[PDB]
Amino acid sequence: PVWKDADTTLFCASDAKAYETEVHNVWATHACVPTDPNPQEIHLENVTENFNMWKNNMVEQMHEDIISLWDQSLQPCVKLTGGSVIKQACPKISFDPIPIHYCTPAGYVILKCNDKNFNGTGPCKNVSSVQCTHGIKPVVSTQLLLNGSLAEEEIIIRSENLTNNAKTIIVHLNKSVEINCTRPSDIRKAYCEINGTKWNKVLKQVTEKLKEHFNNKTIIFQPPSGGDLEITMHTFNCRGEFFYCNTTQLFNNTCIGCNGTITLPCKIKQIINMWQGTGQAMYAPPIDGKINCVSNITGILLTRDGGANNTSNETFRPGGGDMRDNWRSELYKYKVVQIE
Ligand SMILES: CCOC(=O)N1CCC[C@H](C(=O)Nc2ccc(Cl)c(F)c2)C1
Ligand SMILES: *[C@@H]1O[C@H](CO)[C@@H](O)[C@H](O)[C@H]1NC(C)=O
Ligand SMILES: *[C@@H]1O[C@H](CO)[C@@H](O)[C@H](O)[C@H]1NC(C)=O
Ligand SMILES: *[C@@H]1O[C@H](CO)[C@@H](O)[C@H](O)[C@H]1NC(C)=O
Ligand SMILES: *[C@@H]1O[C@H](CO)[C@@H](O)[C@H](O)[C@H]1NC(C)=O
Ligand SMILES: *[C@@H]1O[C@H](CO)[C@@H](O)[C@H](O)[C@H]1NC(C)=O
Ligand SMILES: *[C@@H]1O[C@H](CO)[C@@H](O)[C@H](O)[C@H]1NC(C)=O
Ligand SMILES: *[C@@H]1O[C@H](CO)[C@@H](O)[C@H](O)[C@H]1NC(C)=O
Ligand SMILES: *[C@@H]1O[C@H](CO)[C@@H](O)[C@H](O)[C@H]1NC(C)=O
Ligand SMILES: *[C@@H]1O[C@H](CO)[C@@H](O)[C@H](O)[C@H]1NC(C)=O
Ligand SMILES: *[C@@H]1O[C@H](CO)[C@@H](O)[C@H](O)[C@H]1NC(C)=O
Repeated sequence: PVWKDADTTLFCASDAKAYETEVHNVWATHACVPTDPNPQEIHLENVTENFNMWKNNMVEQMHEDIISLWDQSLQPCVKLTGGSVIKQACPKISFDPIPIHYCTPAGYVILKCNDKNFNGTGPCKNVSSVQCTHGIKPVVSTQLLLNGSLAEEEIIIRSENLTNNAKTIIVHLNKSVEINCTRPSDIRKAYCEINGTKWNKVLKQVTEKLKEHFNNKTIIFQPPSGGDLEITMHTFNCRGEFFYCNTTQLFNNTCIGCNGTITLPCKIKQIINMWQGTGQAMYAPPIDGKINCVSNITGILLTRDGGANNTSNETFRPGGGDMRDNWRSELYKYKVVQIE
């Protein structure tokens, strides 16, 4: 084969069930085709191919899809956008993300980087071709990347430019850490439980990896410094409910009698600032009974403080808010090429 770099409109594929009322299933039933029943991955002999996860139009395309999914599926009692108000009915929905495959039309193919320690930019030596990506769950969150894929070998630091502190850092974990979030049967009070032993061990490895990238400086974690609640809290959607969880206990440099269960305090919020950047939305109060989601932490979103150039330290704070980084954390090993 012979190819050239190119962008083109993708289509999606999924295992969505036509009988489900769950909203990702409904969306994917009418906006995606069924998954490839016979996927074939073709290794490319003696092929080195350069990738750049930070300039990858697949990310913008998935982002457009997820905006469309949420716009079609979430039913606010009151939308507030641009100096407008839209009232409507806001019934409780069934919400649980399903994997979505992204696929090339005729004349194009997806190249896949299989170097286990590939950081997202530069040459890839073990390159395969695929017709569709693997199935990516479109999980919206801040601070912690949830229910994703794990790095196969070492923890990976991904950034467009580590030297530029305005550029988000994506940490790719090699070992998931469960986060178990419950609103038990104050109806908005909730909590998340994490195994502190595993978390602290993983976070210690993360600090050592950051030390490799920052000329051995001391790595310090601190809580976010201002912003909207969606960014200063780990925010995510559990069964249709918007959870906001305080992570100060996770970014604790002293534990880097503290090896039991970490319990993060959370609140379910009805009024949110939408990640589509469109303004505020109000939803109904939470459903009755026990509301529970067990998720895998598979990545971390970090921002490094500026102004530490002449100091002995680098300090990192949980970040997020641009969901493109969530999609990028999974699309990093893929790029579209035009077959020539
Ligand atoms: C570029 C930095 O971010 C922003 O400027 N934003 C504006 C205000 C907060 C927005 C947000 O993140 N909303 C959100 C909503 C629901 C869930 Cl479940 C969630 F995880 C995140 C993003
Ligand atoms: C290339 O990646 C494949 C995964 O597709 C894996 O078996 C191995 O790491 C590599 N194999 C070869 C022959 O390079
Ligand atoms: C990623 O790898 C390339 C070498 O291909 C290097 O130039 C770049 O600094 C690396 N970035 C990170 C964040 O490790
Ligand atoms: C959580 O991680 C394990 C591997 O660490 C994986 O087998 C399991 O399927 C993951 N769960 C989810 C919901 O992704
Ligand atoms: C995870 O990566 C670190 C290096 O960043 C390594 O020390 C550790 O052995 C890895 N763990 C697993 C389970 O691969
Ligand atoms: C990375 O960021 C630093 C500081 O913002 C800047 O001086 C440098 O030119 C950037 N490097 C690249 C390759 O963009
Ligand atoms: C999650 O936590 C709840 C209550 O904290 C508990 O009942 C449940 O067994 C936990 N599930 C897992 C998988 O740890
Ligand atoms: C907490 O993590 C430790 C260390 O990895 C592990 O032995 C144990 O399975 C976890 N705790 C429980 C109650 O499973
Ligand atoms: C960083 O510290 C490590 C500690 O193992 C050492 O091996 C290495 O020489 C140091 N590198 C720099 C650039 O300071
Ligand atoms: C998180 O909890 C700490 C105390 O545990 C508190 O000082 C901090 O203000 C909380 N974060 C936010 C965003 O309220
Ligand atoms: C992660 O996956 C599990 C298993 O499908 C699910 O129960 C959980 O709610 C998911 N978490 C989020 C935040 O979607």
